[PDB]
This record gives sequence, C-alpha cells and structure tokens, in this order.
Amino acid sequence: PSPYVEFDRRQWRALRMSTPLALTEEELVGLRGLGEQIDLLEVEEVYLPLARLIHLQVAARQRLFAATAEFLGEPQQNPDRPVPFIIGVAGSVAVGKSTTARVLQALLARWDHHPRVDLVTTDGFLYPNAELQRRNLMHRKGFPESYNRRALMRFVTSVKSGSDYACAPVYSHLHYDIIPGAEQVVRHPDILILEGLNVLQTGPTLMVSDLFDFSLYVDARIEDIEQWYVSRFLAMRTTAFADPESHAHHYAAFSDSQAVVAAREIWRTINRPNLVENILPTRPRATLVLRKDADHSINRLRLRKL
Amino acid sequence: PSPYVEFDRRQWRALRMSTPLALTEEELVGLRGLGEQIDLLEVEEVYLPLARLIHLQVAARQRLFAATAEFLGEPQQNPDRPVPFIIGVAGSVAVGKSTTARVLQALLARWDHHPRVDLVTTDGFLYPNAELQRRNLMHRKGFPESYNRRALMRFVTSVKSGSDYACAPVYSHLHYDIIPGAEQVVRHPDILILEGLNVLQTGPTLMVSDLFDFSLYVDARIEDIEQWYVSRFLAMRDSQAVVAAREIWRTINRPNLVENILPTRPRATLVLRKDADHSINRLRLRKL
Repeated sequence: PSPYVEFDRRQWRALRMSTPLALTEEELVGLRGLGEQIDLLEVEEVYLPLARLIHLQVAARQRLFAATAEFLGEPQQNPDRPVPFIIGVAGSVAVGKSTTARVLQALLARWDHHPRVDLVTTDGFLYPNAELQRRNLMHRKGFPESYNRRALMRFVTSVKSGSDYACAPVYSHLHYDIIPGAEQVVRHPDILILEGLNVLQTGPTLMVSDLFDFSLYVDARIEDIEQWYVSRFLAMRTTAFADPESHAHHYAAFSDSQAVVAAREIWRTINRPNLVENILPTRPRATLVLRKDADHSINRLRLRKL
Repeated sequence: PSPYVEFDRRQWRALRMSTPLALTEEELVGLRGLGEQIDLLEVEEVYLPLARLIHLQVAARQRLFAATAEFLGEPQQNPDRPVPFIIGVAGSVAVGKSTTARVLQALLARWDHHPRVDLVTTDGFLYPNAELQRRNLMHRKGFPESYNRRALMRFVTSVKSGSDYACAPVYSHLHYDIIPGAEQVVRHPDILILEGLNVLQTGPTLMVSDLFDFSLYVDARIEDIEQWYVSRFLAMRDSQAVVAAREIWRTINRPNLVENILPTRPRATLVLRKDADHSINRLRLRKL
C-alpha cells in the first residue's frame, strides 16, 4: 500500500458523492467572482466534496477540543475556544494555488461551525524588493531565504496559540512588491488558510507546517506549469505591468516573442529551480495532493489515509 | 500567548477530572511489577489521565475515518480500517522514554476501541556496530546519521499505509548491538508507539514525525539526566564504572542531547518534565 487513497477523475465521478449543503445555480455563478480561472464543474464535482471532507476534519477537531476541555474540568489554563484550524496550500508559482485557496475559503465559510475563514498568502512575508536588493537575494525571490521566516513563524504561532490579534504584512500582486505600512489583521478565525511557495518547507526546529491541521499541494507536470507561467506573464503586459508604479512595468512593452523569452528565462533561472529544489520535495508532506492536467482540470486526487 | 496549556504537578493534581480514573488491580493489567522504574502514585496521578486524553484523540480519529469513509461511499481504494494511530516518544538517553512508552502502551490497550497497542524502539534502526565502524560513527552512536533513516522511514510508512505486516530489526542492550537476524513484526495495531532518540528530528522532505498522530517529549534538567544515566550504567554492570559512564555521557550522549534531541522538544504535542526524583512536575499540552 501507499499512505494515500488515490482517485483519478473517472473514479472520483464514479463515487457519486452527495452534496448535503448544496449550492444553487446563482450561488455557483457567484463563484465566478473569485478569479478568472473558475470552472463550475471543477467547483461542483471536486471542490464541494473536498470542502465537505475538510469540514469533517475541522468539526472533529472542534469536538475533540470540547471533549478534552470537559475531561480536564475546564481549568482556567485551558482556552475557552478551539484554536483556529490552519490549512496550508502549497505548489509551484502559477499552478493555481491562489484560485484553489479562494474556492476553499468561499466553500468552508458556508458551515455555521466555522463561518470565519481567513486567507493569508505568505507572499506578504517576502522581504520588499529594496530589502531583497540590500540582502543580495533579488535573483532568489520566492526561495525560502527571500522571506522573513521569523516574522512568518511569529504570525502563524500567534494564530495557532489562539490570539485575538495577529498581523501580517501585505504584498501588492499588481506592483510585485510589499505595500509599505499595509497590514492584514487576523482575529482568531475559525479556519486560517495559509497559501504560498514555502508553506510545507522543512526547517531544523519548529517549521510553520508544524502548526497546520491540514495541507493541500496543487500539482501538475512541470512543463504544463511552465506554459501557464508564460501565459500569465504575457497577459500581465496590458494589465498588471501597465501601471508605471509596478516593479514589473519595464516588461509592459515587450513584443509577444520578447515576452516569451523573458518569461521562459525567469522560469529557467528562478521559478523552476525553486520548484525542483524547494517546493516539489514538500509534495509528499501534504494531506491532500491535487494534480491538474494541461487544461487545468483535476485528474488525480491523493488523500492521506485516515 | 503560549501555544500550550501548562500545568505544574499541584495544578494537575487539583484538576477535577470527568472520569473516576480508578487505580484497581484490573486497571494495571500489563503493568504488574513496576520496577524501581515508576511509582504507582505516578501511574495514578499522571499516566491514567494522560492515557484517557490520548484515548480521546484516538477515538476521534477512528470516528473521522468512519465519517470520511461513509462520505466517500466506501470505495475499493479506501481502506476498511483506520490506519494505526502513531505516537512518538522522544527525549535524552536515560530520561525515562522507555518506561513512559511501556506505561502508555499497557494503559491504552485497556480500551475496547483500541486493544492492540505495539511499541517499537528506533534503537532497532541503528546501524550495526560493524557498519558504524566503517562509517566512523561509534562515538556518535544515537546521533541522527547513526540510524538507517531510509529503513526507519520505510517501516513507519508501511505501518501508516495500513500494511498487515511491517518488520523492524531489534537492538540488544545486553549485547550492545543490533541482534543479527532478529525482527519484530508489527501487524496493523490500533496504536503504534514509536520511542527513540530521533523520533522528532527533522529532514528535508517527508520525515518520520509526518506520520505521527501524537507525540511526547520526556524532559528533565540535563544535570539530573546525567545522574540517572550514571546510576543506570552502574546498575547495568565501580568508581571505575562511574568514570566510564561519565566519559560516555560527556563524549556522546550529552552532545547528542544538546545538538539533536533538545531542539525537537517544541515539536511534541505534549512535553512532560521530570524533577530530580523522577516525578513529573510540569505538563505542557498543545492547545486543541
């Protein structure tokens, strides 16, 4: 055996799983508001049942908190609430982590056992571009050393310790840099989804993933992800890169052919080695691995056996 | 705040717990004849309720397996049984890991929910002495690189995969080495306790602790453990013996603790700190 239960997409459809808390047409169409990539068949057939499987784990942890509190006679030392349930979402630049995380957020928010579902990306913990510069790490942006790991650990520890106030910095995805002074405040959510390139990375002592209750790694063939990466880079020329304030503004005027060259070379020298060296080795650590085919649909699900 | 709920022994004792936690003959099956190893007061005040606390987690996991299998419609690829619940037990040489593990093994096996509880020490995954010699590692016996980590991972993976047969080699403390040809077979127990110097240590990808459901670190002041190690060494075999015990502690076991074992303490679900007389004076449990 392996430590995973495995389904391909045909097997998954053949489970004929039931939606209890089922969405209407208008609620599903509402989800097209989450991002350009949203496919309602992926949502309904894959993500809805995944959300229910995760919900079972969250509810189980809430009930175990209550059973343990009552066993102990609810001492003053013991918190009154279960701490937040934290879900990591890992995977390559451009594999679809953020869309997946946003779908899970919107679906998990639908249960009254846990209506407060916050989503924090670890991009917020990247050093600013000027600070990467001063640290000699611009060429390694997205590698584990390009993050303030101390800050990231402090933030997740605060949340997992049950604090009522924890603050994270914020990255501008349009300017490709940290927003000075900006913060996202998290206040003992029911679930925290933590998304980013370093979330399952291991470390010599406590690592951030020691605070997770569940993690998902979004997977695909390296060459398919390269394609999605080049496509996204070309698409940014007239959107994100168009703003003269963007750190990537210099890219806005590249021709299609020049943009493919620039994107493939960023992939070749930064994102691909980061994936091979740092991200792909963490794939077996995740509770759930979802593989996407070339067309972005999930073709394989591997769930750790309970 | 703290990621732990913390009790000293007084506060732990003051807890008004929800079950009787009776110490009766029946409750001590599998624990007849507690050595100089542990006092029945410790068993009653500390281990009975720890066993019930862990039982809650095991039963919650079993029920989650059943809810998930019912949601999935019990397909062919889903196992028919929850996989074994794995508990790691970490801490210095001579801190009391093996006693703690054996006590929990017997107490946990009393529940009808999970009557089959195995105990495997990772000492059985040390390279044999002849191999440690080829690697120049005798003086680092018990350090991370003195174990066959690939074999240890294959074994724990096979157990957590729901296998009906996983074999571990066996170490002899009497003969100071792996026993050639001996094996310990583990056959899908409800609970596997995995005790050893290295069980919470980290590595670059999937690590053994990734497959744990719960873990304990047995802690004490380093000067107290040194006295326990010297006393055990003497009892195992005079001022000659004290010289030899102290050489091994200073050269091998103490540096291993400082460099490799103590840094893993914060990774454990539950830390139990022992005072100089071996009684637990502090328990630190991860908030649920």
